[PDB]
Amino acid sequence: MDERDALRISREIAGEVRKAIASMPLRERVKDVGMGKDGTPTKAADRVAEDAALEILRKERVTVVTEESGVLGEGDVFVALDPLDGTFNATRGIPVYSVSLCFSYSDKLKDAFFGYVYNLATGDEYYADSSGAYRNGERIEVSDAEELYCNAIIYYPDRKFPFKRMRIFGSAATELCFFADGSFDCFLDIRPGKMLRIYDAAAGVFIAEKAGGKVTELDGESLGNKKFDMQERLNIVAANEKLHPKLLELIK
Amino acid sequence: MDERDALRISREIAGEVRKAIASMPLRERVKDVGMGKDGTPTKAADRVAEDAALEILRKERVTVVTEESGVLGEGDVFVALDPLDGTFNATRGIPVYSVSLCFSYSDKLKDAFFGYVYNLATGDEYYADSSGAYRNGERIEVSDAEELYCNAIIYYPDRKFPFKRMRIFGSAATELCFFADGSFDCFLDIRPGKMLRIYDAAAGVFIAEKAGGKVTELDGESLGNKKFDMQERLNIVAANEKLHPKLLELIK
Ligand SMILES: O=P(O)(OC[C@H](O)CO)OC[C@@H](O)CO
Ligand SMILES: O=P(O)(OC[C@H](O)CO)OC[C@@H](O)CO
Ligand SMILES: O=P(O)(OC[C@H](O)CO)OC[C@@H](O)CO
Ligand SMILES: O=P(O)(OC[C@H](O)CO)OC[C@@H](O)CO
Ligand SMILES: [Mg+2]
Ligand SMILES: [Mg+2]
Ligand SMILES: [Mg+2]
Ligand SMILES: [Mg+2]
Ligand SMILES: [Mg+2]
Ligand SMILES: [Mg+2]
Repeated sequence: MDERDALRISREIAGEVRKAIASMPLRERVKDVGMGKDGTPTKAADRVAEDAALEILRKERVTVVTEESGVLGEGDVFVALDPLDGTFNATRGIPVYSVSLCFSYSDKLKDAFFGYVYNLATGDEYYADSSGAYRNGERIEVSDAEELYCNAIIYYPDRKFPFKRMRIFGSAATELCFFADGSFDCFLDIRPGKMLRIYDAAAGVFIAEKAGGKVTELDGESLGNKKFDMQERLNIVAANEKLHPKLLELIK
Repeated sequence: MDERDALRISREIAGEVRKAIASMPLRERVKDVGMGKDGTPTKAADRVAEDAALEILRKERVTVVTEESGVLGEGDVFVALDPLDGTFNATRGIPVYSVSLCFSYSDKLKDAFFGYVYNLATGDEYYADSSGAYRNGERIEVSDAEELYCNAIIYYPDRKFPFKRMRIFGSAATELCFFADGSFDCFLDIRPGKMLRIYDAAAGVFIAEKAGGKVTELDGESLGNKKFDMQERLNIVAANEKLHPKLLELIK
């Protein structure tokens, strides 16, 4: 498979998922319908999203690792799929939620070759391949902020910080893209419990890196060895080259 | 002037402001074009919104209290106007920003008779009059959550809190309505510097009160005496009757 295919497949999937979610009233969306292989509940919105996505994906030589249904398939290409990220927002009609896809030649993020995050409420399309990072077809790049006094997306603040702004939107996949296009200066998930899962962050990280960002684990450790499995968890410190180590110092 | 008038005026304003912002490219929206009477910079997006609003508003026998142009007019009905709340989200194409109007028979919040908050990105219309609180025409009400382990919007968290989720969206006017329709369980702005301004919160508070919420200042004291002037500042603690005092203890 190549990044050209990944784009088509992803775009095809975005269409069906967007269509499914939009046609579903909020009353329905918010209903708990099952237990997810990930160990959290599967809302109805999660379900109709995943089933739409899977039906397109199965047809490929991939191993899908997805939030509600767990690990599916045998293919040598691994696909980290959050069928619906920001599920909570979508149940309340809050317009920040996305489908997220990260394609990789192995079960490790270091071998990622395509990232896709598509805002299902606005139609904003983020992706990245070897040619760079895009938002609705246009090249993007992170910001050049040098001072800690910046615009931060941070899960979760637990003390007094020096940021200009803090925001928490509820879709890590989308929020990493907000950082990738430079809307925010950094993205931090520093929650002690290590909460982010591979399908939440993979596409977002890849897109953010191609956009020029430095994206690491909690102590600067590279993320290259993170696995496309259900047990994997992540902290993330993401910011441009200059700003990044200043942040690593700050949360120490 | 009556609550039916304010509805019409508000809708007329919403339309013209929605139009002005939509036709403005992000590159233009984000330019600083002046200093607001509020003491924070007026973005181009703020300016085009306010000019659109004032155009309609100053045809009325009102005193307008607005973010960029300050106190205008001389009528006996006071109008707290945030021509554009969530201005930062608007300059990044992040879909959580609104126009906010509160109409009052005196210069005090206790004499409010109409509240209006229109999400300029989604077209979701929140308002409230004597007949209750509405979202796109449908009645709304707050959540019956009883435990501190709930869904919170909190500016800004600075310690370990017991909430289920925390979110910060960047539009206090809109987020007050998220609480009012029960999307979230509580809204807290407990920033020690007292950052919120009259036009940021007035409409939101009214709508939330008309929807069953208890909405107070930091210590539980009534907000009824808060003034429609530029000098006024607020902390907010909003939750349903049960949850509310539990929150009051928590933040001491
Ligand atoms: O069921 P909800 O939508 O909460 C969603 C999360 O449990 C989903 O993982 O409603 C609010 C409370 O969390 C429920 O008691
Ligand atoms: O536990 P959270 O505070 O909130 C969870 C809800 O957003 C579930 O949809 O953070 C986790 C998010 O799911 C990460 O994208
Ligand atoms: O859009 P900004 O200019 O972004 C901050 C940095 O890029 C400036 O150095 O900040 C917004 C205004 O300060 C709000 O009043
Ligand atoms: O973190 P902030 O300083 O706080 C904003 C509050 O006044 C709520 O509307 O964000 C500032 C931006 O100017 C916003 O558009
Ligand atoms: Mg998800
Ligand atoms: Mg997720
Ligand atoms: Mg989920
Ligand atoms: Mg404003
Ligand atoms: Mg404001
Ligand atoms: Mg402003």
